[PDB]
Amino acid sequence: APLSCGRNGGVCIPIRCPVPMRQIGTCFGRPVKCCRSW
Repeated sequence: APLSCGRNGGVCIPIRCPVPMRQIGTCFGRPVKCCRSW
């Protein structure tokens, strides 16, 4: 689905998750991902 990160509750960062933030889901499919500290 588009956007995504709603159920996960995180931000949609493209490319890869920037540390120390950890990935917590995906966004727009596989191009963007969800990233959160907790």
